[PDB]
Amino acid sequence: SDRYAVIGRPINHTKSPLIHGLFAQASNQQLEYGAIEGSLDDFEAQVLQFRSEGGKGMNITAPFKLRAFELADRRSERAQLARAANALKFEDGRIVAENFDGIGLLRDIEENLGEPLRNRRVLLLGAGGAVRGALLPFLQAGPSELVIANRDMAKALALRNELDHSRLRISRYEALEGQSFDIVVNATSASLTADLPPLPADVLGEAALAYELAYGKGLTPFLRLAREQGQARLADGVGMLVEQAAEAFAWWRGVRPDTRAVINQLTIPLE
Repeated sequence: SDRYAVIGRPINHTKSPLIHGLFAQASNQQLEYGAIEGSLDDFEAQVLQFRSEGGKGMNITAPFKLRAFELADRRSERAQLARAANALKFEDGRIVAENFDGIGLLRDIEENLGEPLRNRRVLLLGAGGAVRGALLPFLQAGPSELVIANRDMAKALALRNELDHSRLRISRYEALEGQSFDIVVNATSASLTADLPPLPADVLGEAALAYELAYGKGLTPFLRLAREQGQARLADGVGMLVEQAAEAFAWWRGVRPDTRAVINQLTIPLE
């Protein structure tokens, strides 16, 4: 009945309709969740068309999250910091933008994987949109330190100044020499091209958790490095993907769907 959709380019292999369909059947919600191949030229017009046809909300994927952010009338705090929106809701009577990637990631780590950040040392690799979206929720969780390691230190410095939070620190990769962390999150795209971020491998020695944002891509070079260097539990981005979807589902429907079964079925065993 009520219609939702994901929009991005390419969209052929999106898991979003699958995920929200599973949510809908488990939670007894009558809705249809479709997929739209977004045009580089008229993305915005496509979003407006869907709304015009009675659509209730959308998820936004690459490469349109920034453009979704700009098109929106009202934007949540995480969306403003990321300058990127991965969910829209059409309510009396405009277009509201949210970004749930960071909340999904945090919930997967703290609840699903049993590693609350509170009072622990957390290293995030990268300073891209995913990292920007994760910063507020991660800091809200009170880690003893949150360290962003990145190649582009101007970008990382800009972020640190914007937040001015007592627990946030930035680092060059080389500078990580001799440092230890409890939770390490690889939010670079290295794993998508089966590559490895420039870590002194010893950085993973004390880790309880190495988390790869990439989904279903085998033992990435990062997770392999983690297994070599210590006894961290290894995870990829399947839980993040499902938890962020769930946040949007609750926003639209007022139901928090069970994510356990869904995460299980989409999980592609690393080992």
